[PDB]
Amino acid sequence: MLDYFFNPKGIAVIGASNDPKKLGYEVFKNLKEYKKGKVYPVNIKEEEVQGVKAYKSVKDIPDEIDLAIIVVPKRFVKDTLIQCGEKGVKGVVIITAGFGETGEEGKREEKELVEIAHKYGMRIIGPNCVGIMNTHVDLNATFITVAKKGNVAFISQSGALGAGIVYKTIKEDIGFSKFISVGNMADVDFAELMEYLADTEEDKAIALYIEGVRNGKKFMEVAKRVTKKKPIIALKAGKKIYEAAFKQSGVLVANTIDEMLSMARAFSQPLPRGNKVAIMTNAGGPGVLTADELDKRGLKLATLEEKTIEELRSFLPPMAAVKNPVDMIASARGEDYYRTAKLLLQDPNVDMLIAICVVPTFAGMTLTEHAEGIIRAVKEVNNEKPVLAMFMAGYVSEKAKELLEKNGIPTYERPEDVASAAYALVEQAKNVGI
Amino acid sequence: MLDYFFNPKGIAVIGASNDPKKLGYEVFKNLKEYKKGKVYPVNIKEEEVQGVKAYKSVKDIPDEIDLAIIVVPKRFVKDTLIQCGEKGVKGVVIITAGFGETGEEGKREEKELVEIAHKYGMRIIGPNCVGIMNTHVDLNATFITVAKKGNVAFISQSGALGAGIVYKTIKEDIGFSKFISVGNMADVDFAELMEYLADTEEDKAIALYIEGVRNGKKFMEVAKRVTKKKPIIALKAGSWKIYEAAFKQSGVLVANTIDEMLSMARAFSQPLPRGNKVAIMTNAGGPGVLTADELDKRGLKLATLEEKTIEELRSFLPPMAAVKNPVDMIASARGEDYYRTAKLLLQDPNVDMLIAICVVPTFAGMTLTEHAEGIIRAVKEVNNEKPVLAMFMAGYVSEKAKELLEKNGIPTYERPEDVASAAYALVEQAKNVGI
Repeated sequence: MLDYFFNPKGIAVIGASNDPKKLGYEVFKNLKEYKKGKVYPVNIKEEEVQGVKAYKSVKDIPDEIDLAIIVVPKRFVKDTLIQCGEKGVKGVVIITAGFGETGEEGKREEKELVEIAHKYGMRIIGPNCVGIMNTHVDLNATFITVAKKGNVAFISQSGALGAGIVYKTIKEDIGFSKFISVGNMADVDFAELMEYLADTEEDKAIALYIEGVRNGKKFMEVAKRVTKKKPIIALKAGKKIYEAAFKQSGVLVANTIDEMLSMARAFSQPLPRGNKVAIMTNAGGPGVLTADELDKRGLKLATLEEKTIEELRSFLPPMAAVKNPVDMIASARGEDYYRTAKLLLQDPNVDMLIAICVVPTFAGMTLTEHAEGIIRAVKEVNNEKPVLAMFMAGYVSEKAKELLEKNGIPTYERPEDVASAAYALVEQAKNVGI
Repeated sequence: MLDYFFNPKGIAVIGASNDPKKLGYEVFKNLKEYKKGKVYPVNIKEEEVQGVKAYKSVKDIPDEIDLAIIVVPKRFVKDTLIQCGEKGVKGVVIITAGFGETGEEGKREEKELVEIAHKYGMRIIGPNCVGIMNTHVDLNATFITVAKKGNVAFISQSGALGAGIVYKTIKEDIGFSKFISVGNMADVDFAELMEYLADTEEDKAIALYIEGVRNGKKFMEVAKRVTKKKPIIALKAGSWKIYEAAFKQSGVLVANTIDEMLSMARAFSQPLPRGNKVAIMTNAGGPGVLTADELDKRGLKLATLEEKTIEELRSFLPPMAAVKNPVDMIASARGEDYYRTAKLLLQDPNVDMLIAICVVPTFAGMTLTEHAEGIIRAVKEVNNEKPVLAMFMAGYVSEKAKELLEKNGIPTYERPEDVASAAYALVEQAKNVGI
């Protein structure tokens, strides 16, 4: 329905300037990288933006524009919008503020903007927003730094928090498939966006930061139906009607930014059947905290097969715990992670595997050895069981994490985080049936 | 007492090795950075270790030894301990495992080790420990990288968690004054450590990762006293119910996650608040509401500002700016705006604590550190002793601002829940000392 926003043919950036102080600049700079479609800048008093000829108006571009990014002064917004409708623009992202967020006067002008859009069948994003992203095709209709590639579709009403989180995720080596700053959310709301995402491929899940929805009703209707295809994690600021309601619709509820992100990242793995989890770790402490976290999430530990318990016993250190949680001694090597993962992934009583590793820097072991063990094991068994990882830590575990993430395994650095993902995985699963 | 552990004049590393695959190798390697005292490598078949003259036995060392690290194979730990005894060593860190964690037989050997120590007047940390650190004097008697410098003393009953947290803090740019892996904790325990740490000056707070104490009675009474001088934050893994209540009565603050433990502990770089009324200043609404929520469920309350202060805020801030309980300067907030607002909030008689929240802007030609500078400049001016906490976002974009704030004693967080935990720890400790 809105594929012209994320997969636009020809896009127009109304207000592109070569001034380092005006948003018009950056926004165009970032679209200087979208090759999947043609982009044209628009500036009233400049026939060259930043290495490319500029058009006086949106109605002069010799080619066709289905996407318009309005990023000029507020007073020119109304007219600008009218120009787009006339050129046959399909979707418009208004970056400019000074409307509904300022009061009734602003809201009225705002309402007038929508009414104009509707006449041309156009749809508006914003206004007073940061824009939209689509990492899949290098599409970054925003004035901030692009987020890394990813399979999570993030939507939030808070532009400031929206950038802070992109900044967060980047450094945390985790991205988004598409980014959406709705701003005042005058037209295209959560609902319509939710339905569009559902049938998309690159959007494995939907993370939302909500301050207040418009159609408290229509929203759930759309959520209850979308959860059947792909999960929705929502973070609600301000302070149960939303909560319980969210629950019944099948949307996962997050209480912190990290919960929203953790839970949403986990859908890079296949869905689980039961909540019987198997913990493998080279460190007791980390295992204890995790199990404890999983136990706060309502999950449980799988009871291994005697044959399983006896196998681990033969190659692991005598003091190693090979029962409920499998504690490999700190001496566990790549081979040890590989076998243990393989053996636990094969145990019919195990639904989910959580691989915990404090990356050792002694005894000749490499920084990626343990991750590699896991990855190889996942490849060999080659079934469809969710594998989640938690490598500590800091710079020491980054290479391990980067390797794991690259091989589709969501790896976390906090006990509470991997647990949240696990929780989110079991919950979603039973929203689909199994 | 217990000082020769963190400020030794002569260290003997028994088991120092040239083989990179052995723990003794990393321990001596790490101690090469320790110059506030001499470090001697003791190895049975080595003339030199890592370029340093080595001794066959700790007895042959001409100089005085007050600290030894035993990192040899299990079957030699006994005799090595006795040698340290004859040599006159004060404290011993036994890195080696194979004792009371392996069973009843290991326990008995363990007890004998302690018995030997008491005979020679020695104290033993461990065995089965990762070691100890004193970052203040570049002392890293461990087989892992040294944590960054800091004023939080961290005691962990889990060595693996200890290492993982050290790596965590390093990247997050937070450090520890001292680090103590107690491993089996046969001799020196939490209580004795808390007694010693109660009087140092570098340790502003004590963070604890507890699996369980031996003398719960001694622990609580020691904690009760120490918690009057400086705070103790415990993360208890797992009995568990009664433990939390016991911590509470002794003035011990409880953390339920690693991040909370760390966030709460390193907040004592600031003064204790005279009340629980906090002022929130921010350049982003979202981060502010989340932070307000987090503080609320934590029991903290938002202060009510004076009209005079509200009026001046309204004079230089944008039109759609919030100047009530939470002060929301707009996204256009510049360093100057942060400076003025912080000064004004810190001067309001109803503000007991100030939380500065800043999403770092990369537009309007502002710098990556001006807002922080503005915070810093204000605190330095009013010069009262109201605690100031910062929450900056984020990722790479906020790194320089954080480094600069931390460099001025302002704890800086990246999470609404983290700054709230810190805010909570400051008020609770004020309670304890009675304020």
